[PDB]
Amino acid sequence: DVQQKLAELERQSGGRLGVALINTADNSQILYRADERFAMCSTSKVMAAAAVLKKSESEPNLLNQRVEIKKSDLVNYNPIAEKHVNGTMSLAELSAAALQYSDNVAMNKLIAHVGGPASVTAFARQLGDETFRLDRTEPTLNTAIPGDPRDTTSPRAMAQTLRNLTLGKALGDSQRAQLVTWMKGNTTGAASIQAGLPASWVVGDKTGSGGYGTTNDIAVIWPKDRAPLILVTYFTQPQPKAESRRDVLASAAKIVTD
Ligand SMILES: O=CN1C[C@H](NOS(=O)(=O)O)CC[C@H]1C(=O)NNC(=O)C1CNC1
Repeated sequence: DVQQKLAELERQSGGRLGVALINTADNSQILYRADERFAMCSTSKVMAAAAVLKKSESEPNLLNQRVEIKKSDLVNYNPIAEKHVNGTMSLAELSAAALQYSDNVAMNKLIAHVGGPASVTAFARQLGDETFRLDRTEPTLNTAIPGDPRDTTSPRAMAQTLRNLTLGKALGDSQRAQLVTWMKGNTTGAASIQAGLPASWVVGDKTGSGGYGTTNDIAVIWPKDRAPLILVTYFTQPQPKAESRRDVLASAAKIVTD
């Protein structure tokens, strides 16, 4: 029944929908095109920030290390970094900016610190994720051309990895809580997965959008007096200049939580 609802939502939208939900109360999953590749876009910022968190486990004060911001660093979307031109920002400030305001400059500094996009992929292979891959920097990683395997993952792999990072033992206890704290304090996700959930629920999410009307959101949801949920909703359209469809993500969220 839930599978037929998710199918009808896709058919009526004319796009391609990717859903993976993990319920920790019974360890069950709800999957739709869960092994198909979808372009992550901005969502990829969770894996870049976590890579820096894992690095900081063995290097002392890393989130304190400062990084120079120049005007030539700036690209299409940098709401926080553009306030720091010819100043510095710590790796904590950049992590918080990438995750909570979706600053592409912050993400690029996080990518460059660990060694580049292939070095973020290497961090994903360390955790047991063999589908994730990062190839380019922001914003070119958002091109989301159908067929292109660059900067993609599957809904199943991301859901699994998100659980390991935010609830499981993939990072240290302090590092885990920090990511949770960052994702919970996001400002960008009110119209996406959150919109199809009850208002009172605590949510930590990372949104994303790009070419071909690609509309994305990955989330860990903590309902009061319940066990938490992990949800990945990835959507993409056939037309190159298609507008976003966040409402499809909210609708998919509702179908799978009630
Ligand atoms: O996916 C993440 N981002 C960063 C930014 N924030 O996305 S958000 O949707 O999570 O708020 C805006 C959309 C998207 C982005 O950078 N814009 N899209 C592009 O690919 C631009 C580069 N020329 C088109």
